Amino acid sequence: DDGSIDEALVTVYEEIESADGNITGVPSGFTELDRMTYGYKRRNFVLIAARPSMGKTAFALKQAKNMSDNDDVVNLHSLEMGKKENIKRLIVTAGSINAQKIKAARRDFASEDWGKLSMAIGEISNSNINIFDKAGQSVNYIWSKTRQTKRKNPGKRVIVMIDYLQLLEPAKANDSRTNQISQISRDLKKMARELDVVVIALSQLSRQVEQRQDKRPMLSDLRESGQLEQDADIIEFLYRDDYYDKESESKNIVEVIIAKHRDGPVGTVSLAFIKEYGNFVNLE
Repeated sequence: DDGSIDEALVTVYEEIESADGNITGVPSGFTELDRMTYGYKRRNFVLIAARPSMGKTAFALKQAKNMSDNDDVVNLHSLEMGKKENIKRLIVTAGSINAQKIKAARRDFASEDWGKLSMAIGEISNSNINIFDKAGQSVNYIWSKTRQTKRKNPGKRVIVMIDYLQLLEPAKANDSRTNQISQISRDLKKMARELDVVVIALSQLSRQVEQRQDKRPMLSDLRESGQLEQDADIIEFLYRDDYYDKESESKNIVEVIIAKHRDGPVGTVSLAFIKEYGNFVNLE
């Protein structure tokens, strides 16, 4: 294994001729974000960070299903929620069913929504969404499962989604908190690279965001982590203006703020958020 660039040099040039304007990598399914990125690349470590109530989980699951629809394979590592809980959200979003009606009282509170439910259960059943809901998971643990998934899926690009990074078991229990998050971050990127997968980690943000006038997240908000902004190729913040100002002129808009982009443009992408369904609508 020398450092020969010859075979890489030809594949790069080949990809340039193939560059017709369509999405190369794995699509998020949000048109205008895929325009900026051209899809997630087999090596990418992407971070979705937001304060509570900005739509983070809904947004990640939306993506998960959108990628599943390209027939890519999604491994969701959900440390916060059980599979049951993830699956109900997936159903609610897919079939445009209401969460309270479904929550219980589906046996009565539901109309002719059963065609939707069976349509929705059909789609989730024939999807490439895996869920790993064990409360305690290290990157090592996730490494193991990603390979295991790779082996069981031939030519398929795997996407590793982590329901929130700061819940992961750090490698060294006695390390400082910052060092633990630093290690988790390095290892997640190494895993993305070494196994050749997209890693998508959800991340919380400092509550200090909210004792600012303008509560749009910035890169400095990733305080308690440090390493996190350095390792990620893509960092998408979510901000929902009408959580903060109740007569915002941006009612029901979630903006995806691309705060870091290694191989491309930064900027903001707005989406219409359908609260009741945990769905997102592309804007022009």
